[PDB]
Amino acid sequence: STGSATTTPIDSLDDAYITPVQIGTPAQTLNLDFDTGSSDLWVFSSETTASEVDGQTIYTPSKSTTAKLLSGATWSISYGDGSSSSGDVYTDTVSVGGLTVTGQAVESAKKVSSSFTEDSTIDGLLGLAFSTLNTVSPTQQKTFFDNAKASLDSPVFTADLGYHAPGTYNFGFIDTTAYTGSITYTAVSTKQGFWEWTSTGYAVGSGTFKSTSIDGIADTGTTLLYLPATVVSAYWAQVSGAKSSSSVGGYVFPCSATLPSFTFGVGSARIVIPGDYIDFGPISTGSSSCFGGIQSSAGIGINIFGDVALKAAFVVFNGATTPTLGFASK
Ligand SMILES: C[C@@H](NCCCF)c1cccc(-n2ccnc2)c1
Ligand SMILES: C[C@H](NCCCF)c1cccc(-n2ccnc2)c1
Repeated sequence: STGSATTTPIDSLDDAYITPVQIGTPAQTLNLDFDTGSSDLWVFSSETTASEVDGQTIYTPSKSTTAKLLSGATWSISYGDGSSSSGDVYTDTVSVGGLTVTGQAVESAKKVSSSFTEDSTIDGLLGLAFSTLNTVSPTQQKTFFDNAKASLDSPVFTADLGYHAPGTYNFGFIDTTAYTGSITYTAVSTKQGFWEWTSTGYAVGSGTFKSTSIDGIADTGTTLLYLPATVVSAYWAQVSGAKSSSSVGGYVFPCSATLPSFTFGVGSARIVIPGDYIDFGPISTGSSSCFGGIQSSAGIGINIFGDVALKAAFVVFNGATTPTLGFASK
């Protein structure tokens, strides 16, 4: 089997991407944030505290003839940005782009933090990291990808995120028309439950490539590119007037600037992030201070190849017995 779904930026900055997901019988379509940095499929629901729902589409398990309470199971998750949600668990039929899994754990939110409420465009998350990170207790549950894997033509999914445009998530096949050149594959460690890999270095603009190992994660659910402070300082030193602002919480730069590109290594290959991808616009409405798309990971404890990096590439999440990542230009 295969599936193919379009993923669409939630706003003009590509702060996140939503992908329609069918849940239940008859289908209830929710727009989920596909997140290769977590392993829970959780949704706004008929059980979510009413004051915490503000425009989201909800899953109502009582209207699904295939929904079953997973008795005793609860979930609770905290994200790197301080946001959180928790609740109980149903199994139900879940379809993405034509690919159907029966008996998928659908985690129904009873509570969500203010940030989730305030984002009307995101009806929940669909985790695509390793199932070892799934938060369901007392019986850990499998991701949608892990449940689909055995049925897929090839045990893979691909992320093809757009810059200020729709893109695609494919399951079970590699669309050879969606990238240029060849796919370079690189080793993955699953020890922390992430798609964790080692970049071979970087360049800033037309500068010379610096060979240096940068361990980090391929994370579609993180907006920005978080790298070591040395690398980030080297980038922003090429932008007149850029500075790290403690008050704003990262590197800012004059909105009048034209940003240099950023290149990262994948083995002997190179992925070039155009400068415009690194512009996240005014810090506050009408400001001439703009927020940078490359930020320090020093305060996180991991480097994160988020959307800024991944949307410059066609990315293969290879879930073969030994997982690997693939990157191609596009
Ligand atoms: C509440 C929500 N806001 C996202 C706003 C733009 F998208 C949030 C805050 C912190 C982290 C995350 N997150 C989700 C998966 N990985 C990380 C989401
Ligand atoms: C939503 C966005 N960048 C992507 C989300 C961070 F992963 C942005 C645009 C303008 C300003 C900020 N900002 C201000 C203080 N800290 C952050 C963030």
